[PDB]
Amino acid sequence: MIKQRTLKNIIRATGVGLHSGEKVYLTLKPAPVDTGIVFSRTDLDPVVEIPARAENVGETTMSTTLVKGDVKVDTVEHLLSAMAGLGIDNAYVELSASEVPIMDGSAGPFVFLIQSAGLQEQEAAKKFIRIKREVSVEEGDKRAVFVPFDGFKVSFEIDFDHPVFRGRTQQASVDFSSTSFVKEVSRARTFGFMRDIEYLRSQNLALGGSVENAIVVDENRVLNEDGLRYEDEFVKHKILDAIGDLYLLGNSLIGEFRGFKSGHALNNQLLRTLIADKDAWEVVTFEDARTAPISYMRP
Ligand SMILES: C[C@@](CCc1ccc(-c2ccc(OCCCN3CCOCC3)cc2)cc1)(C(=O)NO)S(C)(=O)=O
Ligand SMILES: [Zn+2]
Repeated sequence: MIKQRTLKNIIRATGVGLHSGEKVYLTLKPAPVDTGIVFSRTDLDPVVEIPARAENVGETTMSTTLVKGDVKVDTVEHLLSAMAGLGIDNAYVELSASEVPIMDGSAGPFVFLIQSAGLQEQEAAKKFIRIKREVSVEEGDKRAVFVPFDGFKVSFEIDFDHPVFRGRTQQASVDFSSTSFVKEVSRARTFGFMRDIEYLRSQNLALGGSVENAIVVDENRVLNEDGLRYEDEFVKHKILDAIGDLYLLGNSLIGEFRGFKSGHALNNQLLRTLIADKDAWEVVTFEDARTAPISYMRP
């Protein structure tokens, strides 16, 4: 059987919010079967809890934001990508401020902190959302699509009209049966344009942004002294973002995602369309891991 997973021990981390620039304390706690991932604002009295589900996404400007009334949890995509990649179904995510810490700009530090603590398999079958029919959303020149596939595969195409992006890999495809999320996706960092820093800052975005937590792109080069971790790091980060955003379904997917210049807004619109079209999906479990089309690393 493919079992549900939680954390073996409590995990603590500190950082700054990419967009707010605020210092934040993060705690990851084990949770019972069928809890899902629940964010908690512990700096508030009373404490506000927000399940990490598509219905709770309130803003998609330059990150995915969870909203409950006037309470927000910003930039959940990188932590959710780490949790999806490691197969964590149930956990409590406590935060001392309105934004998840950016860390090094990738899912790498989250994956390491989680794997250092270890995972705990739970006595319940892990539920998956299996894609039965193609579901596609478009808006202008952007496209996000779910296609049936017996496993989990992500394809992505970006197209930035900038010298640092031309001649560089702008398309990547990753099948999770033959490719490790940890090795090939988790370390891909977020990126931004230095030209836009003053504009973004006037919109309350990228206030904590620097070479320490992002690939900062200048007019003709990457500013980061040590360069890139991957030649295709930019498109690999978009795959990391898609994995995190898709995890807002509340379960792992059995299918294929294809992104064409898409981002947080369109990824959430694709989940809303899928959720609504009940003939395009179903909940499945694998009562025998020996015959399942997917496998997870040892806990
Ligand atoms: C939305 C998205 C990007 C988020 C994002 C947005 C902006 C920046 C960003 C932009 C400029 C910058 O210059 C800092 C200026 C520093 N200067 C340099 C010159 O010296 C003084 C300091 C630092 C950081 C970084 C990341 C994401 O990852 N969401 O998850 S994406 C990849 O999907 O588009
Ligand atoms: Zn990102």
